Amino acid sequence: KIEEGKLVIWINGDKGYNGLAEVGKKFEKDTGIKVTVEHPDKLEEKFPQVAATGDGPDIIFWAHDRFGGYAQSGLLAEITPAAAFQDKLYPFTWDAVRYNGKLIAYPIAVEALSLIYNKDLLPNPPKTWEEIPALDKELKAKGKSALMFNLQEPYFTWPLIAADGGYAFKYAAGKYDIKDVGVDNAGAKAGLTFLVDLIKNKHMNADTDYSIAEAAFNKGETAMTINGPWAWSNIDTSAVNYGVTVLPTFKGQPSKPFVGVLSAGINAASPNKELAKEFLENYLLTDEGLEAVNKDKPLGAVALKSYEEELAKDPRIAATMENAQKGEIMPNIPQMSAFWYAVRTAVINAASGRQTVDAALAAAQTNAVDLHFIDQHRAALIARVTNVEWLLDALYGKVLTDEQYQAVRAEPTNPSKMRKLFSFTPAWNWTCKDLLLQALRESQSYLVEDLERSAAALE
Ligand SMILES: OC[C@H]1O[C@H](O[C@H]2[C@H](O)[C@@H](O)[C@@H](O[C@H]3[C@H](O)[C@@H](O)[C@@H](O)O[C@@H]3CO)O[C@@H]2CO)[C@H](O)[C@@H](O)[C@@H]1O
Repeated sequence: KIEEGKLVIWINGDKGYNGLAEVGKKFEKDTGIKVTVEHPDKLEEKFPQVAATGDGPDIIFWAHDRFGGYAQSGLLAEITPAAAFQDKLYPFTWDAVRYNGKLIAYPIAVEALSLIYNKDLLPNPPKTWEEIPALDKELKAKGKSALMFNLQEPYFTWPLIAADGGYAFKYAAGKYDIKDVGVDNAGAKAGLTFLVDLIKNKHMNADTDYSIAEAAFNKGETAMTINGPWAWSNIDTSAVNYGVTVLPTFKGQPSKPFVGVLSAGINAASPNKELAKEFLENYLLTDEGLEAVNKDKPLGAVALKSYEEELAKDPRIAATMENAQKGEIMPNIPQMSAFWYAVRTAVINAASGRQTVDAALAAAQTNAVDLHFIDQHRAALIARVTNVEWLLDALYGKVLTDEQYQAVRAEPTNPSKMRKLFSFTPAWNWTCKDLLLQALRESQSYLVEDLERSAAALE
């Protein structure tokens, strides 16, 4: 369904998709080829479902951590840049898009979280995490708060979890050891325990998400946030005089954010592989194309040597790279998505007091290499489950409360009912998710078996 002779691109909604569209309207202005830029919700979860059916985009943009799983699933075309083009990008970015010795995507830009602070509220940002509670007590007297950031995505809390010793998968003897997971060790527990103590002492709210924290910082209600380069654009538009600096230390050790390399992969099922090769090598990864995107939403430290040189003088980019050097490059192994789902649940349940830090991380450690059926097939289940009330009755009193049950029933359509149902699942642990799978098996076995079958077809 990917029609030949055009280019469809998926990029995340927080990136500069209008800047990328400008690169595509010039590509169309030169070669006659139309390119459409799209930013669907959960594109990175849907791509494995739509690529295998000959749909989805020609080019998918995401951070490199998802790409090893796509490559293992046969969903990405091997990219064959010349040795002369490879020299235009830094070698460590090519390493991030290398899976089994082969290049599976084009590196675009290096991303790391930084501490972003309001210089009018906070001329001297805290050097340590341990200072933040006293800061917040001082700024609550003025009607403000110290810090707000997204607690719903584990990416934003990971720098604190890794500071004192948490890690994802240990790199040993040239490869990531998936039997050596570090999310429930003492250092991980110490970091998450500090986060929980911030919530307990009313220095943070467990409900804070991306838009709440962005709105709070950009309206001058909070003195700091934690975010990446893509967010700077909306702060420039605000009236906030902001700085970008090193993340606070924790127990005297740097916060260790996971470093992402924004990357562009080519659908293995695309009949436009060489039109995507030419758009990526000759129109995006130029100084002109990267500036069209970076001027929409900043990219961070771009992988193209010639343009990075120009932008490296930005103190915001210098701070991004200081944080990046204290952190670690994300693995790209297929187990990363299961790892992220496991840590999302642990962080959300610890923050809300539904689990202790110890229990939440112990559960995450056990599940870090196994991707659950309903997480893998969320979008297809929303679209294709037909008897929602039967699932609701099977979950009532085990996994669904009456307040949750009523919220789902109040939704008008089956996809919107399932959407609402799935909005509760980040807090469910493995056995709760198993209950939904067993209910689906009893009422719609053909659907489960269909999804299982197509997943195995990728191996
Ligand atoms: O929490 C569930 C979530 O886990 C996985 O998402 C992770 C991304 O794979 C990972 O790249 C990182 O995402 C951040 C991007 O790197 C960055 O460009 C920017 O957009 O912020 C993103 C975080 O919001 O971290 C997330 C985990 O937080 C998995 O791929 C998702 O499908 C899954 O929903």
